[PDB]
Amino acid sequence: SDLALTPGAPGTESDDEAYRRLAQKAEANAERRGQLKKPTVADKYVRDPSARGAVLKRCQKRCENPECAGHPTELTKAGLPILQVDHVNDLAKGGPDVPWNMIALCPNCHALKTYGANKVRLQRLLAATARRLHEEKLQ
Amino acid sequence: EITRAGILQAIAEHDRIGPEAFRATYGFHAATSYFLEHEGRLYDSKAIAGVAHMYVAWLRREGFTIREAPKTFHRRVGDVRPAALHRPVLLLWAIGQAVARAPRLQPWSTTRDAVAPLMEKYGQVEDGVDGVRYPFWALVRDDLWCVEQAEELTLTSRGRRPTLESLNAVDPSAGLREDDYNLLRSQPEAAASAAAGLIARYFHLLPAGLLEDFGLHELLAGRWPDALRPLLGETFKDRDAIWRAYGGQKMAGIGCLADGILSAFSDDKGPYADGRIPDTTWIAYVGDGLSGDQKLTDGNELMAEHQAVGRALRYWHKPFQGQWSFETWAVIVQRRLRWGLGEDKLPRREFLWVLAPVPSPERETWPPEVLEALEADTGELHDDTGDYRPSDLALTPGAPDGTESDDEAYRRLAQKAEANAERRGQLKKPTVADKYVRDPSARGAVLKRCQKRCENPECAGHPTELTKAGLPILQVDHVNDLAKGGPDVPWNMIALCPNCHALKTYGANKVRLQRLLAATARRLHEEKLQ
Amino acid sequence: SDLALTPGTESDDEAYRRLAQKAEANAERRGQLKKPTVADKYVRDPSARGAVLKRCQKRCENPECAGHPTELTKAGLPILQVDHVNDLAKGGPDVPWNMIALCPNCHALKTYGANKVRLQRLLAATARRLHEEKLQ
Amino acid sequence: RAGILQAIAEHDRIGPEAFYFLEHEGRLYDSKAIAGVAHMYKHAVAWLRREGFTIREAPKTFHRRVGDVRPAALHRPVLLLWAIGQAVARAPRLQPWSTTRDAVAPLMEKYGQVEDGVDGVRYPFWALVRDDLWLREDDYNLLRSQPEAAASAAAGLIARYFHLLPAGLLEDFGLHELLAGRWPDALRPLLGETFKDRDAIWRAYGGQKMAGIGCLADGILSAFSDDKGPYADGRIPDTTWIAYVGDGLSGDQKLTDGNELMAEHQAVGRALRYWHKPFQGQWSFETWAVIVQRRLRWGLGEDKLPRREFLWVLAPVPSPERETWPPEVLEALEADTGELHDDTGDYRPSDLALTPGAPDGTESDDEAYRRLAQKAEANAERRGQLKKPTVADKYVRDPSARGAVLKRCQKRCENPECAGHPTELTKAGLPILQVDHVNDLAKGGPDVPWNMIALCPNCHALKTYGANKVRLQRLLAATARRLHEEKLQ
Ligand SMILES: [Zn+2]
Ligand SMILES: [Zn+2]
Ligand SMILES: [Zn+2]
Ligand SMILES: [Zn+2]
Repeated sequence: SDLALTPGAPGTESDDEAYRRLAQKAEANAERRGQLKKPTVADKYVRDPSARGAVLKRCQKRCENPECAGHPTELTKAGLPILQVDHVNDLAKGGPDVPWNMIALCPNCHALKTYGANKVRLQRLLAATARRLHEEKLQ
Repeated sequence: EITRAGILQAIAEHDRIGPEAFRATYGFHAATSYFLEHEGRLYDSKAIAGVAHMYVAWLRREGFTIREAPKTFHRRVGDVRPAALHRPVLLLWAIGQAVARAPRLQPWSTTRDAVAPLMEKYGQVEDGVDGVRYPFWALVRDDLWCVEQAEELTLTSRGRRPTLESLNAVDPSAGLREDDYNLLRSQPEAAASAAAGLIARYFHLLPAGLLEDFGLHELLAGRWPDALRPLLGETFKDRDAIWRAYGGQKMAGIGCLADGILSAFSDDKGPYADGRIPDTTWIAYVGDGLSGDQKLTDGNELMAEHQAVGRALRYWHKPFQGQWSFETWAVIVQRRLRWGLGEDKLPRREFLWVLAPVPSPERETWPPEVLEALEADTGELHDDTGDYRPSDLALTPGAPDGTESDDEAYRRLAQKAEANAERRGQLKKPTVADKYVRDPSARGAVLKRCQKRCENPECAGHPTELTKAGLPILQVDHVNDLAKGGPDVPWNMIALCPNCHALKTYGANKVRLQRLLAATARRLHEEKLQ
Repeated sequence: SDLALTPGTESDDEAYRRLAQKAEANAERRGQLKKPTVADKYVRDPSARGAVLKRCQKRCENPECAGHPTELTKAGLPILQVDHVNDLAKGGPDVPWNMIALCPNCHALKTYGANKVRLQRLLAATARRLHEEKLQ
Repeated sequence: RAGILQAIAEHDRIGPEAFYFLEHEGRLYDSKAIAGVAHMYKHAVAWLRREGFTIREAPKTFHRRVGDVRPAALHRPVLLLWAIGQAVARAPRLQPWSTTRDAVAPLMEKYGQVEDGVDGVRYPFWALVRDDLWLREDDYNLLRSQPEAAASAAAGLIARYFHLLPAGLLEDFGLHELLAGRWPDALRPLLGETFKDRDAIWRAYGGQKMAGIGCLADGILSAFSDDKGPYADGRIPDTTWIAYVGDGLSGDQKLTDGNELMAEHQAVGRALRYWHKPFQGQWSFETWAVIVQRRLRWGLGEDKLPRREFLWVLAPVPSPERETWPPEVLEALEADTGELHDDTGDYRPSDLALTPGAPDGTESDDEAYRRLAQKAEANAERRGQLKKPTVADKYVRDPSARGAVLKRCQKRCENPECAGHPTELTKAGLPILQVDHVNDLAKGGPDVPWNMIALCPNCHALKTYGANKVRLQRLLAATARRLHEEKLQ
């Protein structure tokens, strides 16, 4: 269900806010990786499906950047939204592979994030809105 | 080979003749990376094994500790930390002895009744005679002490002291390590340094009689901490460079160097932002925990411990695009709690350690403003996180479009600023911290009022481009300096572009402008109240 | 003056050329130092600074300047600072065509503005240009 | 630290066993070791030279020395190659003049293109001694013991001088059984070897840190490309070929140093090593490549000022061996002509994006433009009548047309259905847009402004892999022609 390539209604097993399930597994795995003494580059950089999945169930085909100039709702030829899930705090720089550290962006906002002139401020904004959006789904 | 206990004979001959003559002509003389430790002395492991035949696995099979070259005496004396004045007292006596050319190894009997009075008076233990017994043995596994005829002693039931009975019966000659004794006898700097390290830490409020009762008056009377390194002003490129020279770890800078003395490291992130609380020479140092609400653990814990007893610490600083340097000793004068951002870029509760610089660790050298501020401290946390919210920080971008607060709920901030200001206005004896540390709530208020714009109505013009860190190119500044009595409140403050700020500070018409800004500040303030 | 130290019957203000020439001579001579001391590298040549002051007469040389005051300082100098576009620290030369006069605002823009990089390129260009305008 | 005189004295008294070289009174001493003993009496060398001592270099590795054999010239390498063939076949180390002469003289005539081969052998028979190659003891034993070193050295000589490898080279020389499948197999580094620093590369294979273009210890040319920011590698779009900017730092580049060597390689059609460091990544020797075209273009130097620069168009190849090169490469040479294709004309430093301007000089309106579009058309028409067009002719993008689109769009999406895009610039100060052809060059579309369109990342994604890419292409084709024609009246 949780993978973007499986089109679905969904349920009735799961509401879309049983995202909670995914986020929980992401945490559990993240904690277990965090205590690795010698972490291989695989341990560090291979991306947890469960956390990605969670972001996808959260964002529902939309940019999560609250300052988004706008983005199209047209899908790709393969039937996926024109978005990408990306960490606000890069894994490379120690950030955790969990949904509250990730954010769904359109190509524009992603470019803003990665090499925009105001990359820094935006990272703070996205960090904030990622935690917020995450915590909204727990209550 | 097949040789054990013939080895002890071999060691005894190595002692009798000396290391130089032992390669004469037994041979060897090759460098050895690994040694054999016996009674505080090092011996070349292959050579000893060879001579034992004619009387590594093998030597270790026969019950000898085989060791890598020990860490520096400076480091090891520095590792003597509480888990506790017993160990440093003995050590301090031993140094005093070495300095006075006493013999290296001395019987327990004499050591006992020579140190026991010192142990009573300075180590605040009841039974000094019993007080000496613990470090006399425990200091061996700190690689600082040795006890000949160790085998003959009977150890206590639980743990490892020897019995008082066993020590008195066998009067074993114990002392410092070989190379350490020789170091101390040859280089008096090292003795001065090690003693100065043990004294603050442990005896920073140096009582009279120390240094007399210990052997150390002639050596340190003038000023004890003079022998400490690094010197004020020593400069280093990397944090690693510092680490190579004085130890510790490169982990975020609240930590102890090899000498065991606390060191706090402040790295300037961008330009126009140092740790120094403006108008003052005193430091506002953010605490230790890097991502969430900080706790009294690790460095913060140590900072708190230092605050309670009023012990100084080393304050390192790297200006923006510059090098590190040990720029001043400093003492914890106040500790507060503030909102800031972690490395995860999320708002968080963080400690604000208010440091006052001092010339040395010696309390006699600290100016009266510092002594007064310590006197007034109370050592208790001042929680400013009630007065403002992370939304009010410039570093938390927002719409806000939180239903709850209008941007003109600035009024909330201005109110807290006034409350705090009034409460500071009725302080009878105000410390320089009380006077100059800036209230977040009032700054926060000016930010919400100005909305990324100059408040100077005569502004020639200013850019709407932000900084690299995403803040407007502005500064909040008091119209009436806090130094000259002005209050730390929004109606006394004004947001200015670099140009207007330059006009205010060193323009030809600075004075007239002051008046205009005072007027427009009060006006702008009162506009938001109705 | 040269410098703004005292309030020109001899020199045209565009005998700035004199200053620029000395600056170049000095610069060349410092360029051929084998072992240069930190003093050689960072002490700033009065001549080049003077040239910049003569070149822009109490004004910001940043063509994108949002605006700046014409009030002088208590000491009677303009609220500007002469600054190298290419920092001496990163090899840049101590000469007028590598320098630019900026108001506090534009200087903040150049030093830690969000678009510092692009601006460096604009300033490098307008410095050379302004310099070459005074030679013909 | 002059007390090192005491350390030297003890080295003499006890011997090399007990005690980059340091020369003192005609005797050589291990530099690092003498410094260390002096301490008890890695910045060591400087310390010893700061004291009054002359420091000498270690003897150059056989690999290095055979690599130093360069033209100011096939005599030296012919002899050397014979010598290696002899050593591999277990011939005696020293041989008489008489046999070497009439054994090598035929080789010298056939491969060294000299008339009198007998006389041809005389020059390198003596000149090779002052190249520290004439074989030596240790070299002969190295070759006899380790056949890799023989294969490497021969491959190095074969790479530089005889890259075209004529039939009967490996025998006639002693080398057929040794070089076997492929001669350059013994060359190092291997494709894909990774290094952190540039210094790390230097430690392993020599040359110098300075310059993009330089020779390693083996004497084979190497070009180094360092990606400055993300979303920018050297590769020319829609292909695997490289656009490598030339050598000169700061002003108008010239055929000197690296550019000179590149030109020498272009003329003869010799391959070279292409190193590459992706953004936030490591260096690696990623491909051999051959100069296929060279051009002149406007760019910025380190002084941030516009400048004339060389554009070396590189084609990757599996190895230096010409038999291994795919036909697209082999067609691109010979079509090359080896001559510089120049920039100006259609192409002012702005024009293109990296120089900000008001424009402060009102000489040119932004709606000229028209000058750019015209040049684009001219160039396009000239490319359109190329009978055999190389992949370079087809895919290298005309600056003039790109420039035109930039002047037209003014930092905005030209897709009239744009959902929206930010006006924030990049760190480097350019708009977050890309100029792209509506009708891909790959599918025959022309490299002109009316076939191009400026798009934000979102609209570009829509155009490229959107579900309705096809309809959008029609829309964009229409609006590009429209926007183009609006600027002509
Ligand atoms: Zn977006
Ligand atoms: Zn202003
Ligand atoms: Zn300006
Ligand atoms: Zn668009």
